Amino acid sequence: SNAMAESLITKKAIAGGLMELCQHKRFEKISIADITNICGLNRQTFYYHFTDKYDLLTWTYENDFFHCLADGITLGNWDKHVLKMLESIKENADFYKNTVSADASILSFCFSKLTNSLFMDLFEKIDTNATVNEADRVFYAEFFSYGCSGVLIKWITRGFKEAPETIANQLFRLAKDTEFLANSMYRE
Amino acid sequence: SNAMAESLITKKAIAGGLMELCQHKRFEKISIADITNICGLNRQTFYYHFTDKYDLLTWTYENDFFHCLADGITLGNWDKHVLKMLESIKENADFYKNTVSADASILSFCFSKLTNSLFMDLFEKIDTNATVNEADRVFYAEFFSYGCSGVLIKWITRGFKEAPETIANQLFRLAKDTEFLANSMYRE
Repeated sequence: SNAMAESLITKKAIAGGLMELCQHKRFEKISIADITNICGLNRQTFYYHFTDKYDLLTWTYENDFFHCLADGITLGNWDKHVLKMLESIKENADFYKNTVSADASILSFCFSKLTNSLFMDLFEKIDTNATVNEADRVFYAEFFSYGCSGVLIKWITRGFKEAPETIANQLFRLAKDTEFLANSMYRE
Repeated sequence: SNAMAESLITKKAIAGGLMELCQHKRFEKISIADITNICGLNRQTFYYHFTDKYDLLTWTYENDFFHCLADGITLGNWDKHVLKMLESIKENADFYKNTVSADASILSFCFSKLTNSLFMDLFEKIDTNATVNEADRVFYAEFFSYGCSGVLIKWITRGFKEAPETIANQLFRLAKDTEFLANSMYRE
């Protein structure tokens, strides 16, 4: 049969292959054949799971430990989950620095979606009074999401210079500052 | 001789060729041969001016009417120059929507550099008292730059739905809000 070849296990092995190749080879130069070769699979197996290497990369980001951790973020585990999330990206420094340098828009889009939702969910915990209309919640959630991605991409692009805890505090600062803006529109 | 082939005129004609092709063909599918063909030039002429099509695209953004307008932005012409800048991008909707959809990180990087500098220059006009240290000026200039790019890329990606004047007001809002944050760090 084709049970194992069509399994989630194989699909995860393919993402793992990509991450391994990115340690020796620029993402732009990576081909499907390279991926199936290092994974010990055939081409038909690859195209069962993914349409192309950008679909695979998108899936890899979405199913990475950073993203799994981020979905379950509450206010109670925020400090711990964000820090853990950044450390996980750094543990895979080569893969991230490679793929982001090739096309940062893919990770940026993914991380912005997540931080946007995070902030909209946050409004619902702290604004039961609906003092902030939907237009302004959306505006500031997006602003927050742009900042989070800007900080993340920059950190990765420049080679993970700052400590993860330092980046974690910057992301919090953006959260603290955005909430403050969202509740200070009629300041004048 | 090769005077005209090596001129700024030819270089501008090449960027113009790219923008024309982007109206009929996805940027990913555009090759050098397509560019030299529509420009009526040869390959050796292209590589005199550019290393590749991404170098050309980067140059095209940098030398576009939006960027020329933006360099000369003061506070006195801000309202007028920003609006004009956005209208110019919309006048070239097909080219921008095409290339940004292919790789938004190129335009994002370009526009973030510009808005960052704009904001740092702004600090020098309004903070002679140096109440804001360099670390915090940089932090908020970057935050501002991330927002400006996020707004621009989104507007382009979604097909230029909002009026240019509406986007112009959002960018101003980000400027007004960032300055306010930069002067409200010890709020508690």
